[PDB]
Amino acid sequence: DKAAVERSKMIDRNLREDGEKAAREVKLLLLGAVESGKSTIVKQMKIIHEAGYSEEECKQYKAVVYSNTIQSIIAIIRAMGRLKIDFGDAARADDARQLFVLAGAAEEGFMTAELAGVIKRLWKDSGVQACFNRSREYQLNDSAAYYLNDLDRIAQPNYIPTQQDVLRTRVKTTGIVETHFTFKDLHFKMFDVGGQFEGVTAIIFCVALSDYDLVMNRMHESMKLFDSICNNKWFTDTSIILFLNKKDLFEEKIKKSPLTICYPEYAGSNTYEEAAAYIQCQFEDLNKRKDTKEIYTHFTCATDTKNVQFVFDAVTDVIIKNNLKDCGLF
Ligand SMILES: Nc1nc2c(ncn2[C@@H]2O[C@H](COP(=O)(O)OP(=O)(O)O)[C@@H](O)[C@H]2O)c(=O)[nH]1
Repeated sequence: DKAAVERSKMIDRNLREDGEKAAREVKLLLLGAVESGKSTIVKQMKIIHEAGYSEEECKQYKAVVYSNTIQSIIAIIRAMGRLKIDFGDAARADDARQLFVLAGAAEEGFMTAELAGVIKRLWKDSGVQACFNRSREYQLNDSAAYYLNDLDRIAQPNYIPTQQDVLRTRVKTTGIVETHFTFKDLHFKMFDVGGQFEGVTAIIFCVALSDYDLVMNRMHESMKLFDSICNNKWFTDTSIILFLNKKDLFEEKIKKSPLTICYPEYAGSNTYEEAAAYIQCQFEDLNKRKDTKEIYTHFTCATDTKNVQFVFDAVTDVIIKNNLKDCGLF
């Protein structure tokens, strides 16, 4: 392989007594709007380049999974009111109340066969499904459907959250979060600064593809942010990687939502292929120094480990082929 040969022409470890034991380092900054997938990418590095999440670890996320599910159903139910949606069967109107009774009596996330029932019956309702399917009209968790459909398993008294349950969680992050992991004998120091560094090695910029029909426009606020980044002088010598994330939700959304909601001038077919290609182009086009700087775009499903591993392996080769010389030995 070419990246292997590239690595091989370095002579800097020879300048260190025990240089063959030295640590080559890669400072990687993770950027993107809130909920673009940054924290999930961080968890996937744990999962892929470390042990991941142990049973004991996953167990710590149970109330978060419960918290997420609860918030998800309450958001849909509360939406029905503002959107004026009727329950498919008006018996549900009594469970809706029960949801607020059970939720309104706890400080923390929980699950009971009782609550499980109320939520199952509500989720199964046509009117609720009608509200759910109109989610671009209100604030709703991305994993809402994921959890809601697996209620039975999640509800089980002796339920243990899977790694995926852990990756699907929405957790309030505050501050920079730094993760260290080794991949290909490269010691990465990964920094997630939150959607809210003059010489970083590479930058992975996350974009939630599914935010397109969310109705300044969401997609455009991310475009505005990516413009600032890839064009910033500090990042001139930094590998700019673009993760057009949530391709799974976008694949299912573009089916019934037109890209024109986001890009009014879009005239291509409303297909996953053309619509996604358009978005990439829209972003890579913000690059001023095209002659000089290249943007590395990858369509990702951050909650899909295989995809993230595949994509990260690719991302990593680009760093070796393009930035190793700027990478220090410690
Ligand atoms: N379906 C799907 N959900 C995703 C994807 N990436 C992240 N998520 C979910 O989006 C939510 C917010 O992502 P998170 O990593 O917390 O975003 P951050 O605010 O950028 O850190 C969580 O529920 C994640 O599990 C993706 O590609 N597909």
